[PDB]
Amino acid sequence: NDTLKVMTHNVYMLSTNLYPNWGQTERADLIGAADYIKNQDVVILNEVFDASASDRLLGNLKKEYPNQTAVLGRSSGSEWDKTLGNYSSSTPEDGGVAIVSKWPIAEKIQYVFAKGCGPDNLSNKGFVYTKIKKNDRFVHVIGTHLQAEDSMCGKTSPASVRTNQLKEIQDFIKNKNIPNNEYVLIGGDMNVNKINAENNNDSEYASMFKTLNASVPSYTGHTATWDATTNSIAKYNFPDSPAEYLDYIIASKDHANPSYIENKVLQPKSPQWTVTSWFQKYTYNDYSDHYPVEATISM
Ligand SMILES: [Mg+2]
Repeated sequence: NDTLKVMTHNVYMLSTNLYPNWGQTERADLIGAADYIKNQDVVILNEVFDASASDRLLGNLKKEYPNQTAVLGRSSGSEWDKTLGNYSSSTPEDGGVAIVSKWPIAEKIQYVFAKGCGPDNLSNKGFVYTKIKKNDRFVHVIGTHLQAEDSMCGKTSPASVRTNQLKEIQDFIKNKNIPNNEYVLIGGDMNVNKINAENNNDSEYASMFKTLNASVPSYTGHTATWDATTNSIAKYNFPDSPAEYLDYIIASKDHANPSYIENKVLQPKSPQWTVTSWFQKYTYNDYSDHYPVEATISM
């Protein structure tokens, strides 16, 4: 059909040794059985940090998406064709990024970013590069999750670390020498806020595209990807935060140009699940604190 369906979802699967009461094991089952995550070609996952919950989620997704990477930064073995950048076996947490596909994966590279900030500096953040074979066409998908806005960053502003990380992605793409007739897609939680910024040419939002040499997609669906006013987990953690637009799937302008590319923010609600936290009982109807972004690429 000349249509690629790529989805990205930050799934809030924090390690159960630090954040034990967040329904990780249960949400792995709910997500695996959910409707919204069906019918895609490729799904990018962020925040699959918890060992068990993530194996279980990746295991539930095996039926529709049997071609899978390992989780970024969890190992450096032969599950990866190559491991690049500042990878370290001693930093406590992995990078939380995995890519799953219905189509065979010809090549799997992990890259760990050089610079980090605050708690992210204990992480192994980066990107996962995949080259995917979809009917005699090769498409390239980079899945990432950039430095978060953190108070504990210090004199290092988080925006400046993100600019660095984006340059790392772009240099990897430039020196990968990918034919300009193939599609190069970059997806994930970029931690760069579209809201109130889509009309300033010097915003961090406008710079992201310039730094990646990437085109601006068309936007449909909900107006925020992280939204304390509609989402039960984000309301619990940050009841008075304004809504943020942080998650993206975008195409490199130096390679194949789509006839169109759409980013649609979905708002699916899960079955009720409940947790006990600080002696009180809480019930949620969300899969995660982020909403998923479904991208449609017309090739
Ligand atoms: Mg988060």
